[PDB]
Amino acid sequence: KHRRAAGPATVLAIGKATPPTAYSQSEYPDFFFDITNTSHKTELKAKFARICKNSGINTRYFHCTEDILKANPSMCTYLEPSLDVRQDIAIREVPRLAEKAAIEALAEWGQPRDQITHVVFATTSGVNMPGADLTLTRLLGLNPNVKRTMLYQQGCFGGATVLRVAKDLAENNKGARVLTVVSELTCVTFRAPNEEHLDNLVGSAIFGDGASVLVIGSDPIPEVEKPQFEIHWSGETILPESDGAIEGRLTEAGLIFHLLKDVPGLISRNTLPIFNKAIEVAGSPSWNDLFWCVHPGGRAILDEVAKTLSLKPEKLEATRDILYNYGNMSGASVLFVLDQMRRRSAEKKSRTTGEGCEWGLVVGFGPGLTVEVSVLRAIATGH
Amino acid sequence: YKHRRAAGPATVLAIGKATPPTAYSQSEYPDFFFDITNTSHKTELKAKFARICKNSGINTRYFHCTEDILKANPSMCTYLEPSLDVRQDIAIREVPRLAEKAAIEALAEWGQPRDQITHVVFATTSGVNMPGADLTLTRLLGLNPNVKRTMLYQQGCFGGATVLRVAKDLAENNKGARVLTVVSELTCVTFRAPNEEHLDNLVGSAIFGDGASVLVIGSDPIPEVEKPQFEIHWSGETILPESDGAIEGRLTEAGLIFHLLKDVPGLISRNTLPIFNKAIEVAGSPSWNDLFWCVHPGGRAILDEVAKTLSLKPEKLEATRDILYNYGNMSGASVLFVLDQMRRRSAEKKSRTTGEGCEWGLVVGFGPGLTVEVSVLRAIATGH
Repeated sequence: KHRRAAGPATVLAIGKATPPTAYSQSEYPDFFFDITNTSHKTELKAKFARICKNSGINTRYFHCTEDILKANPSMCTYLEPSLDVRQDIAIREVPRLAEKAAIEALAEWGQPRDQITHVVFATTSGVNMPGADLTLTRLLGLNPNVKRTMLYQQGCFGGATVLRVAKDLAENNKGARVLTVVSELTCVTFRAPNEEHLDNLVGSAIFGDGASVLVIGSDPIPEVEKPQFEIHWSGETILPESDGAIEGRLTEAGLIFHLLKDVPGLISRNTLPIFNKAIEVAGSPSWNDLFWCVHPGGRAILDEVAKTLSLKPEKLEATRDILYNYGNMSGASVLFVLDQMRRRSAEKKSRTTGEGCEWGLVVGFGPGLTVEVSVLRAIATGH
Repeated sequence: YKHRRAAGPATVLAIGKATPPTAYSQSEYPDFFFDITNTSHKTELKAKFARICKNSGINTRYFHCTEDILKANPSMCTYLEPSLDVRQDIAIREVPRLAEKAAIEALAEWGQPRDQITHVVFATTSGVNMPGADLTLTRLLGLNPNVKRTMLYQQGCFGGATVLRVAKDLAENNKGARVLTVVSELTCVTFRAPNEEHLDNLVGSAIFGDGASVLVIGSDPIPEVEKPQFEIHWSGETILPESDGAIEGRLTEAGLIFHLLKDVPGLISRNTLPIFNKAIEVAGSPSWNDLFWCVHPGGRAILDEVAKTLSLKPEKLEATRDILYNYGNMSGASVLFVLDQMRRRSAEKKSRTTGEGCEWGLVVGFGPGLTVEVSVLRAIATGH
């Protein structure tokens, strides 16, 4: 009577959404220091400007516009009490941004909403009871019986996480269709620049708002449903020597990231084992024969990953595309990358959804120094 | 395909529990509580709290935040003063530590090497941190750094039922997988001075206590070496009709506050029959009194309403009330304590199954969104 699915969990649709208001990175330091009332801190502003100009970012999207920010002035200070107003905005907007991306994902998938059986929802911005997962269930009018997995305060590796979570949901339940969600806003982290914490200058320069939604299921219906990628393996690891490397603390002033180690370095030195464990399911191809969906944590980390593995510059283009066009959207970013990977393959008429490569890796990293990896099989395009 | 599934139903192989050391007798609590919060002059308020305590079905609760902790963090002893940061500091450190104690007991009952744990599921409602309590627990126990972790923050009173659902698919879809299934709760995020303006906090203050429980769940248990306690055959949940905003839990600069806006005891056992009837289909739809029952001990009244609605024998909800009596409402952990108490009562009485003689049973959690969570369990023959 309990029946399992037959095949691997398959990505059947990918939808995305951002807040409407776009911010050009070149104009951002001006905007930022003006609205936070810190433009008199000349040498701080020259540091942010150089971080911005080297971020590999062209455009970011923010729900919290100048009107929203001036209506909540505590968010425009450095560390004055502000949690309550950041919470009010995030609890309301995080599931609504998800709804928009979901609408698109549900449309591409093309099946009735009542065949969605599970919901997985990850976010790093705000926490509430009931969760964003339940609210999203109401907004979309999903079946009241959906089995929900709500992942609060998940972190930048959250996009890889929901793939791992959805994998087992899809594979262990015949006919299960999983609405797989990551929705991130910067309203819990946004704050005035300050000398006492120069690592916030990076976060302020790279983080933007975004959400992505997938439909994942095993045993896709031929002709009716359209496979994009198959998840063949998910795993994670806690990196060696990485205790306290990134701390994320939710305080009365909102969410603050405290760093105490070499993270760009730590990541490039220690991902070789889990990477090697992962690709084994793929018959261990070489690094340049894999397609790559890496969390665009920063242009520098990407640069380090490429040098460590001697990647051809073409390998991380889909990843850099997202970084360029959207910035670092925390957990959602790598799911945007996955969308971009299939789109690039459509534009170029590649032989697979992995721009011609047969296998690829989805890679997230974040607190604890957690590295999350899924191994994906690309789907033949017919071109 | 090449990925290897397990063959049989997810099975509970061990159940451990832990509480803070300091016990608080319910009969003495209003004196303690109104003194420590400096509200002992609010005579009729204290009289109202006292009557709730004496009727709560609760004898003892455990708290990590003792007098010393509370007087060293005085903001927590007010009503709505800024206090989140110090509640966070306490919860972030103690929640994974309390879980470790319950884990040590579950791991010893299970008796297998720690490196054979493949997954960790961790739920809590008290405090949030990056990295999560799941990672910290992993380090403390010295688990494999490659454990597949599912961290469920801000989960709510149905969190105990949730982790069963979450571990079920992990265990069943992965051959040899062993799931360390954890719920850990402290009340330090909710504790605050009683006040007239919010009388519903007077209830939480009378019933919420501290606790953690930890299970080992796996499919395909090894004969003789591992000892099955219960099989999970079906997990599901539903959002109750017209139950929008019945219980809101808000995390603020003053910590965690709940806001009720409906009759939840009534709403709950009035709307539970559809998921209940669908649930028991897997068990061959036995009658309610032929099922064993592990219900989240939300309050003595909700338990009473469940018994009247379904016309249960007084004996049915005894394991549940045992937990409410000895431990209070420990939010998500409570129903896992109950699950443990059920196999214990069955051992003590020499029952034929780990369900006090019943073949099938229900684990029931309920909470915010007005979510009802249900797993259907098969008990195991004891050999008695």
